[PDB]
Amino acid sequence: LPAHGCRHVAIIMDGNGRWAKKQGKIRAFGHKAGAKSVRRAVSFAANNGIEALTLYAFSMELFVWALDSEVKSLHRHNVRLRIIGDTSRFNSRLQERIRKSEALTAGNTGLTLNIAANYGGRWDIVQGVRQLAEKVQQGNLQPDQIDEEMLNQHVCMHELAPVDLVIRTGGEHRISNFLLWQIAYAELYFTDVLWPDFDEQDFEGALNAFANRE
Amino acid sequence: GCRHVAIIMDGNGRWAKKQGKIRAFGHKAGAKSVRRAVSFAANNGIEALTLYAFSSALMELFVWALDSEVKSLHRHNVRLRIIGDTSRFNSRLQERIRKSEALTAGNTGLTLNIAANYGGRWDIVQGVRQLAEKVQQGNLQPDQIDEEMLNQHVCMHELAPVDLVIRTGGEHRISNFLLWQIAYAELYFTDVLWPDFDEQDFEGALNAFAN
Repeated sequence: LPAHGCRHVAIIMDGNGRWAKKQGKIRAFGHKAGAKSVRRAVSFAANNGIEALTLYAFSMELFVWALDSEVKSLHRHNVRLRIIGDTSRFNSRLQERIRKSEALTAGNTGLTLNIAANYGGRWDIVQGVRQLAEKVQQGNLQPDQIDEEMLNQHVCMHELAPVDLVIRTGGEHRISNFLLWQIAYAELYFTDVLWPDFDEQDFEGALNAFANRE
Repeated sequence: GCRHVAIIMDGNGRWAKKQGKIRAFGHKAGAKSVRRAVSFAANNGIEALTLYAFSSALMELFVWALDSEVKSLHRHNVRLRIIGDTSRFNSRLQERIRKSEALTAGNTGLTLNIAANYGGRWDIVQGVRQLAEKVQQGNLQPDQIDEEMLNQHVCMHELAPVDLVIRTGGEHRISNFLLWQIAYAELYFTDVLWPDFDEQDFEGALNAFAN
């Protein structure tokens, strides 16, 4: 419905390290500047009527640390938080804290923010495939009954609007095993801007490219 | 060191319009461009070239094309493969494809993969069905299914991984061409219309990969 026409933007955040190196600073400084850039992106997306924003840090501690304080801020901004990726092996305490963060913001009506954690597009497809395999095994599913629509219902974020636009900052032109199944029809937008420097005008530029290309 | 290039060929219609000609003229020009790209890939050591024409007469034209060009590809040591769901094409066309693939299957020069009614999601689904058959047979447990295994059941698993995807025509989308296969490929988008895409354009894409 929004003027730019897209409902779900996914971003491959790259450039944090190079940004810090340009400044003569260690990588942790760029990762912090990157976290600030994430907050700015989240506010921009919400203020621009985007339904969902999915972020992939292209490459655990910061994640672990930032969880509590960051989640409280997202909650106060009416953002619904969801973690996508393979957390099945994360220790039980972390898995519980993640669940608590999702549970807390589950009823929020603002932006739905998906954060990739140990995520891979091929893994995503495989986990869905294993779910269908189980049905087949139980005798409840004929292999010929498996079609794209069914597999689609088992890949991450199938309940949200399809990803409309994928932005990759940092200058590389590859998906790097982020979303695969989900980006079959998405506009792909590449910018040389390093993630910490990616701001509202840069995001507006990607949305405008989408609008003019759609 | 780019071993497998995939191309979404788009721009034939727009090209013909700009030249003040009918769609057919653009397609004829587009076909010459295919000939040129195939030669460039073979001449520059590219191991595999996968072509997707972005969109009963068409089918018959495919039969005709196969009948007239396969022998030459065969003499050039090119292996021809059609990727996509050809299951519902007419029986005669399915047989012509099978015979052309069979004839050139052992060739070791360039492998040329031509998409025909292909979709990246369909490709993944067909591999999933194969694994499903094995599960319903008892020869495979759902939790034995991993990336490596699914990878062995999607199109072109026997070839070098796709290293570079080029899309001509100006659009910046994959449009359900390869998905599983391009997880790590360089994506190169050019506004150049397919009929105009030449060796300089192709080299430009290879340079993007090289960088």
